[PDB]
Amino acid sequence: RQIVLDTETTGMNQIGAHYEGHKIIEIGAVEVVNRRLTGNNFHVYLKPDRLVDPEAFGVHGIADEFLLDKPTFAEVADEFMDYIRGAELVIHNAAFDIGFMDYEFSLLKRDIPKTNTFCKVTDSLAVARKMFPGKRNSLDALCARYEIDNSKRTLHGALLDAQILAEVYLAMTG
Ligand SMILES: Cc1cn([C@H]2C[C@H](O)[C@@H](COP(=O)(O)O)O2)c(=O)[nH]c1=O
Ligand SMILES: [Mn+2]
Ligand SMILES: [Mn+2]
Repeated sequence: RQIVLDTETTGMNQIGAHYEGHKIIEIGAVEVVNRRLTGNNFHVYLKPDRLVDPEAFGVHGIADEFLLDKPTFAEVADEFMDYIRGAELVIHNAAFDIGFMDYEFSLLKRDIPKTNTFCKVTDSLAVARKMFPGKRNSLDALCARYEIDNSKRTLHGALLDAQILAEVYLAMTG
């Protein structure tokens, strides 16, 4: 199975570990088998117990109030692991999301191993940069390059972004 994944967070750090002190607020993952979307996805919004930084809010528009009644990462971790285990994770700038995932997994104090020990990790941004050296390779740039619709992406969304990346990646490898 190939799982195309994306996450939205409360923000990120420009110095040191990018995830330190921040939290995942949305996880969006799409399943692809034999180069075909199966339709069986994973999508959750999470309660961070901290505020979303202004910069981050300017990107996804997810309000603090909307997350108050959501599950915590700890409450979705088991099913999340059951969903991704053994698959090839396809993520645009993989180190970003994997960093947050391993960070959140570590806070659970359950001795959960690193994601890349039970999942194969493919950085689709590295793949794109290799195929299109010297060109723009943001997800939006790739959407234009492969004629994928991102008109509903004024504000980024984890599932929205994962779905778009799935289409882009299938075309890139098609
Ligand atoms: C693009 C961008 C993302 N981020 C963080 C917070 C977002 O929820 C997360 C999602 O990035 P994404 O929409 O590119 O997948 O990255 C920032 O802090 N500042 C930015 O300028
Ligand atoms: Mn992303
Ligand atoms: Mn996103």
